[PDB]
Amino acid sequence: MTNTLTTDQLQELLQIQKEFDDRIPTLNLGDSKIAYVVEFFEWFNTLETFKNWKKKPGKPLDVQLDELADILAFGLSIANQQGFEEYDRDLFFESFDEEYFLDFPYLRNQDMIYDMMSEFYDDDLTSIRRLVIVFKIAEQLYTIDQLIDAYKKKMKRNHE
Amino acid sequence: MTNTLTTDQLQELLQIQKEFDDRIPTLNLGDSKIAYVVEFFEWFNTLETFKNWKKKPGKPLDVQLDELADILAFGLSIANQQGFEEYDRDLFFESFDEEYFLDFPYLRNQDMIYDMMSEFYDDDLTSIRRLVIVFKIAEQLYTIDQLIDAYKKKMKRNHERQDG
Ligand SMILES: O=c1ccn([C@H]2C[C@H](O)[C@@H](COP(=O)(O)NP(=O)(O)OP(=O)(O)O)O2)c(=O)[nH]1
Ligand SMILES: O=c1ccn([C@H]2C[C@H](O)[C@@H](COP(=O)(O)NP(=O)(O)OP(=O)(O)O)O2)c(=O)[nH]1
Ligand SMILES: [Mg+2]
Ligand SMILES: [Mg+2]
Ligand SMILES: [Mg+2]
Ligand SMILES: [Mg+2]
Repeated sequence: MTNTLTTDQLQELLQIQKEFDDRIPTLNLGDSKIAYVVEFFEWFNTLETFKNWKKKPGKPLDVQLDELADILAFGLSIANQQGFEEYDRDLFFESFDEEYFLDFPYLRNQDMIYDMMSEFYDDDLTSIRRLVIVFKIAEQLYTIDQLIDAYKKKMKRNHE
Repeated sequence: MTNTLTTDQLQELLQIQKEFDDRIPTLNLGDSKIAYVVEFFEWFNTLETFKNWKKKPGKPLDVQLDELADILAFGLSIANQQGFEEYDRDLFFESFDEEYFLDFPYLRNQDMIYDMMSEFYDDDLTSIRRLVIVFKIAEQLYTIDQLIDAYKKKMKRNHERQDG
């Protein structure tokens, strides 16, 4: 069952993020939104689907998951900063369950980056959507469990 | 060594890039365009204008210039792959000379990244424009000379990659 997300897991992740962000008095929503986008590209660079010049493209899994965990962190951070109640959690699991286009072949296509950019400059981009994106990448390319594991490791390192 | 770019310097850069890209039989325009965008973000990440949580934000200058050089390389690559004649060179220097918005305060504002993204998703984005962007960053935040220096170093290293 290593590739499903429960409401308890999501709430624990939000709490872990909140306790870290509590240490950062400059915490700023505009910056965290920019940070999400930059981390997304850092992650996309580890995937290397556009790097036709590599003999063996793709950085190591742990490196890919570490970068994916940085996206989650800002996604969780934006969620907490905006306020993320039960109704928001409900809508997240409904959006996740109803997402049919963010699958493996789509996410492996280097051109997906343009679609993502379009969503990233849209000022209506929601905190729910940002989380759906990162969790669907985890579900389809990795597992949710591996993302959560990598996130917990990274957050411990971030605390030091 | 003047923070200016001449037509001879630009033509040398294009020739350096062509000779490297000649070694890459999978050379692909869509991939190079994607690569330009990715390297732009790798470079923006070294600037750290959005990273309010850092005691001392901004990676070292050599790191920042190295990443800036990777953008130049794909910009030069896209130029050569599309064809870059005299008329293209003429129009580049006119665009560069006529660019008044891409200055230091604008480029230091984290929010510029959204403007850049909009330009990057536009399929009408030109090879000239991509070069204007990277050379204005060099001019305003660094010097053109430092970019060229960093690009030449990086291309030597890149030749050694394909060597082994
Ligand atoms: O407000 C914040 C800021 C940072 N962080 C954490 C999340 C993420 O794991 C990490 C990202 O911070 P940096 O971008 O500064 N370090 P990174 O490991 O990404 O290296 P680089 O900056 O070289 O890409 O810090 C937060 O959780 N909240
Ligand atoms: O067609 C090409 C391919 C690569 N290059 C050069 C430009 C740039 O300096 C470098 C980019 O390739 P990589 O992304 O593999 N090197 P980097 O260490 O920057 O990548 P990463 O940080 O993702 O490991 O190789 C070209 O000039 N033309
Ligand atoms: Mg980072
Ligand atoms: Mg990162
Ligand atoms: Mg790179
Ligand atoms: Mg690079």
